[PDB]
Amino acid sequence: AEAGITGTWYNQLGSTFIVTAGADGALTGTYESAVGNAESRYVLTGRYDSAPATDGSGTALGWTVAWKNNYRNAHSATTWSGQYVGGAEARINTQWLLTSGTTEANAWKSTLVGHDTFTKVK
Amino acid sequence: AEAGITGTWYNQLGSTFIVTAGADGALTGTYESAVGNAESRYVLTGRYDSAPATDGSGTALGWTVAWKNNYRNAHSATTWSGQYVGGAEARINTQWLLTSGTTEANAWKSTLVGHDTFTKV
Amino acid sequence: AEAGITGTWYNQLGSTFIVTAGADGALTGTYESAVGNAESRYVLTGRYDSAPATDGSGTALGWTVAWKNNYRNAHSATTWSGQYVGGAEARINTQWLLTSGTTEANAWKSTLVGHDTFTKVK
Amino acid sequence: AEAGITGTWYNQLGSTFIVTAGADGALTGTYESAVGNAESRYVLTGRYDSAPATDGSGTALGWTVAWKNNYRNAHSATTWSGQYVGGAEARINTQWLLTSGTTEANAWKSTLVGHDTFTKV
Ligand SMILES: N=C1N[C@H]2[C@H](CS[C@H]2CCCCC(=O)O)N1
Ligand SMILES: N=C1N[C@H]2[C@H](CS[C@H]2CCCCC(=O)O)N1
Ligand SMILES: N=C1N[C@H]2[C@H](CS[C@H]2CCCCC(=O)O)N1
Ligand SMILES: N=C1N[C@H]2[C@H](CS[C@H]2CCCCC(=O)O)N1
Repeated sequence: AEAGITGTWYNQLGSTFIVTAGADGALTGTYESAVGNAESRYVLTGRYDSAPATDGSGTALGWTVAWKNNYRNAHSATTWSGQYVGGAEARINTQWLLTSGTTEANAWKSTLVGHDTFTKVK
Repeated sequence: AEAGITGTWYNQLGSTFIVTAGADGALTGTYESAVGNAESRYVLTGRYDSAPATDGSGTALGWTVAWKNNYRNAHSATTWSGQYVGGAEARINTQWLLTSGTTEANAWKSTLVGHDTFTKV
Repeated sequence: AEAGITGTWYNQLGSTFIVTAGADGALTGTYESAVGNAESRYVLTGRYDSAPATDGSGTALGWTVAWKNNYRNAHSATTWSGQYVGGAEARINTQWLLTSGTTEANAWKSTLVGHDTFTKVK
Repeated sequence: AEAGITGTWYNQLGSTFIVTAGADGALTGTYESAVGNAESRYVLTGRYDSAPATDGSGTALGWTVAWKNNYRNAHSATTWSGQYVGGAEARINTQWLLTSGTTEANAWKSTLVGHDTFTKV
């Protein structure tokens, strides 16, 4: 539901996610991280299922943030993959991959994996 | 480095990725998978580092595809995270996460993980 | 601390983990899952850091379960990777990979990824 | 199928894996990594499906290495999960998770993920 996803959300680390869900399945917005080599807001883009199943199944979605803005550049990018569950306590449960640019010899250790849960603010 | 990402890429499964990289960090294009509950092309959007390091490091990037188009709807989405390495034989090395919409009872088995390598051949 | 890890633990899905930590860094025990194509107990084996850092860092560890016992065989195996944090509320936080045996053509979809948090029972 | 797992295997990085597969599902041996905060050999233990399916499916397995031995202690552990495929050129295809001990404040960046392919060459 675009109106379900659209809004301001926060995760367990204190980071902010502001997103707008479009009728064509597009997601656009900004992300502010509470941790890492990051400062201020960064641009995010993604996609979601705009015609989900009418049962109690979640809405699949995903988005990306490249950690470069006009103030800092960490030479890394993160992608979040998960689903939106709406209702009184709507949540977006995700798993993420954070890849840093490295030399070919240090590539084996270029990707971190984790999970974040977002709660929507009214 | 830079521009080199724009083009048509293919992975080991035979899927096709057509992308345009914008000067300020955006990635836009279409994806066609050779496997799965998919048929024809789907829209993709992502981001990449438009000012990478000057030592011999790769260019970090990522993108997403929601598997719904005029033909089918698989009620799932995949995100690829990796880095671009240019040179005589450029490649994009990635790891991906594919999440399907499920009921809460099946949420523990909603996400698949894999890796894909793309080249221009 | 072998005495810290050794014990009975439960995760958020209602599954049971019984383990013994050895002086040489070995982990042995049984696992009972609340979900999936599984029934009864399964054998588990793993390793942990038996000489961790003396600061507030966790103790790294990991273990594996192949889902075959004398009653059922699901032709799959799971590995849990994480760390032990002790104190009053001791927890083992993990991320896991579940791989199923498949034909080469369906290999791209052979592995699931998730996370489990275990609480120790007294 | 079966016995074929016992032996010496090498991955793309040049690391060496020496394992013994027991009739009832156990895996035991040593590992030597070519990269990282490691030197010499380390002990490994795991499990595999000792009765796989009869169609053309692979054999599921997994194993763990805590990176402490008489020489160094990196305060980390890695687990590999994958499947064994036998034939003229057998391989073990895996995805791994490497967790380092951290303070709670750094727990968000404690785990690395990757993939390794092992062959007997
Ligand atoms: N809100 C979150 N912040 C961290 C995790 C996933 S992305 C990460 C921040 C990384 C900042 C950039 C970097 O350090 O390379 N969730
Ligand atoms: N080119 C690729 N195809 C599969 C992997 C990751 S995404 C996946 C296709 C999934 C199609 C939709 C579905 O089956 O749910 N790479
Ligand atoms: N306690 C847990 N059970 C599920 C997750 C990870 S392992 C999994 C059970 C899988 C059972 C075997 C199968 O269905 O293939 N945690
Ligand atoms: N053969 C491999 N070596 C690296 C990857 C996964 S485990 C890793 C070596 C880590 C060594 C200890 C460390 O650096 O913490 N595969």
